[PDB]
Amino acid sequence: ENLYFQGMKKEKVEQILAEFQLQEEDLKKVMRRMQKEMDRGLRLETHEEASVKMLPTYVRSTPEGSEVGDFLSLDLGGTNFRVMLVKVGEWSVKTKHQMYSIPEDAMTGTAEMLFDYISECISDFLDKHQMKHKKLPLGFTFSFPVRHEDIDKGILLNWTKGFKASGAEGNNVVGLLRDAIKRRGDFEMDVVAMVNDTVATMISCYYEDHQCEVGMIVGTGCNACYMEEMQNVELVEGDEGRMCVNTEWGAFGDSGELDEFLLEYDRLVDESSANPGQQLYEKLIGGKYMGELVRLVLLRLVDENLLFHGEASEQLRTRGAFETRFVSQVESDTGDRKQIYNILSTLGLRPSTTDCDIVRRACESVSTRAAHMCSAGLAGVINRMRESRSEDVMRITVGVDGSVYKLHPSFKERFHASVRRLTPSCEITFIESEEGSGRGAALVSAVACK
Ligand SMILES: Cc1ccc(NC(=O)[C@H](CC2CCCC2)n2ccc(C(F)(F)F)cc2=O)nc1
Ligand SMILES: OC[C@H]1O[C@H](O)[C@H](O)[C@@H](O)[C@@H]1O
Ligand code: NA
Repeated sequence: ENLYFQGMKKEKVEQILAEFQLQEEDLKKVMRRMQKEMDRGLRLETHEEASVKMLPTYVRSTPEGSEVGDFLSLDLGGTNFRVMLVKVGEWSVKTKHQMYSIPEDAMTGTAEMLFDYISECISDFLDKHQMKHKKLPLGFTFSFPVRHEDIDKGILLNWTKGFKASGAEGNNVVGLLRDAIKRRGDFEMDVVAMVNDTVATMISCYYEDHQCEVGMIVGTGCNACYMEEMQNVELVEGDEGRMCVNTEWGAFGDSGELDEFLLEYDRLVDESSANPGQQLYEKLIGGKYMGELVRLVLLRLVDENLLFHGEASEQLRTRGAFETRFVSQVESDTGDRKQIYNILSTLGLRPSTTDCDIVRRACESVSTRAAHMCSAGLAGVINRMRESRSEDVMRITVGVDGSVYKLHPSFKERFHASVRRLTPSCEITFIESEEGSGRGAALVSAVACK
């Protein structure tokens, strides 16, 4: 209750939190470095060495012919596994849907276990809606880096976001799925398309706004896709029209590009992750890591005797116990500290009013940096598109999905303002996808099956 000492503690906390600050000049440097890696990823000469893969998706502008009817859309990679029945006409409407929690033994076991579980979920969905005998074209949203040979054929480059199933990396993902369906043998599907989640988001948003040519995810992980000129897509023969490119920007920094900005907290999260040294840019933004970064900031403040009387509870010293959703909930607190108190009390802590305020500042520090780093990536893509299109003023729509962008109380606002400062002569409209994956994957499958 000594207000002079409370102020001195908050001042020391501010000196430590200041490390998270990124000036406009730092963001421009990250943006330019991102653009240099994007150029590298698209070229035949430097693609293999590029950290940002810029993977061709085989999704094109003006696809021509499209089929109508019932489509099954799958989604693996986000939160849980989703199966959706989509009706495509003229339009595209989600008619039926089911989500399945993936057992930990299937995300880190064998690819056979994972794909067997996926096939079991498909069998369950078809029974709940009496359609197992019906052979529908299937579209698969698969949220991982894939080197495509075509819309329905592509190899998994590597798992990300903690996935580790053996026997998948280097294999045709559509083949892994088709093989698992065949081993079960209680239904038949024509797997016609595979798309990244950024791609499915862009397409579902494009359906509502034809100026949408960028898709971005800020959920468990962070990535973006955009419509590139075919002349710039050196990995695909042809120079007419546009093709969607999956940047896989989460791997920016994997070649040392973010070294000067990485803090001790980033090094610890990276070292304890399933993929050390990989997805470094994603680890600064994604919901799989955000809460954990705050947890490590709190432990440093506990160690400096600036928080919780210099004592950390068993829960606070537990990996993953400071959930990303707590970061959003802390920053939603009205000022009375009730929401912050609840989270901290549940974590086995006995927080003071000052402890609550410090935890809020730690959350703001990590989430603001996530918003700012993300903004440099999106600004790099948009600025590159304006330049490639020889546009004086580019008016574009960005379709977005993911829990961090959608649910965090201020990330969106901080992110938009920073993107806008970095994108002179661009008019950017941001739209949130409404059941993004399913509709997007079905529209792609409708074209793919002729
Ligand atoms: C194998 C293959 C190859 C190309 C494609 N391309 C499409 O489906 C494009 C993608 C869009 C074009 C620019 C942004 C993304 N698309 C998607 C939906 C709609 C609509 F909403 F009208 F139904 C119109 C449309 O043209 N799909 C499959
Ligand atoms: O789910 C968001 C993103 O997560 C990881 O970055 C994946 O590598 C990427 O494919 C996906 O788009
Ligand atoms: Na090309």
